[PDB]
Amino acid sequence: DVSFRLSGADPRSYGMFIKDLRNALPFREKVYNIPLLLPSVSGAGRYLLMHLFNYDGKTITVAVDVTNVYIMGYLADTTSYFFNEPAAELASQYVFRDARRKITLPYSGNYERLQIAAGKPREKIPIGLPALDSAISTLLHYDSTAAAGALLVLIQTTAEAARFKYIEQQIQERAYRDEVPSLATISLENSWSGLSKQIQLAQGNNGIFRTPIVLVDNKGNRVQITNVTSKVVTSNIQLLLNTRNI
Repeated sequence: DVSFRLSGADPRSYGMFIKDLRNALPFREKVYNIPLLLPSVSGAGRYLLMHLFNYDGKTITVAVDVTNVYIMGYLADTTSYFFNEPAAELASQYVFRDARRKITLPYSGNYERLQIAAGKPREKIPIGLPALDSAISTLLHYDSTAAAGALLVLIQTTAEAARFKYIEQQIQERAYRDEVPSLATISLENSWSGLSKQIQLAQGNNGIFRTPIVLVDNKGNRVQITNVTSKVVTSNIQLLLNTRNI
């Protein structure tokens, strides 16, 4: 399991937790030296448990699917909460089996659904380590509208930072003050499947992408990634979604 404590957290301990999260995810191959996540894992082994403590030391346990880093559900005291989607319902067979009650959240866990329930697009939600502290405190007290907002923060500060070194650095800069995500951060989040697929397809095509991936850069707009020598591939993306799941 991996754990992160917000009391005394600074950019370095957060960097250590994100390194541990990447290292807990299984892979057999590296494509262009990036870990390629497995196509499927059987049973309970498919789920990684993250223990997160807020500044006051209260905790939630989050279950992550190791083949795609998607958050399935979480445990707060004796209640488990799972997204309303089939994969999270399969995950409930393996994790948090000692929960006294199981609540299914009224939404699935993708960004479109969560932003509708929360009432705000995530360009307008501040993220950082203070925001993660607040997100953990909110999840301890069931409220489905408030939980959608907290889960948008939680997903971006754990799963998205594990997938892209740029987003981990964005959160390290927001260690003591939250700030809404840059447009670059939103584009990267949205492009992980696409980028993962084109890096895999570039093997056997001399490192050239079959279809270019367009991102928006940090200080402006539209840019096209066409091959694996790009900095997004060499220095940024840390994990690849297996094409068998795209």
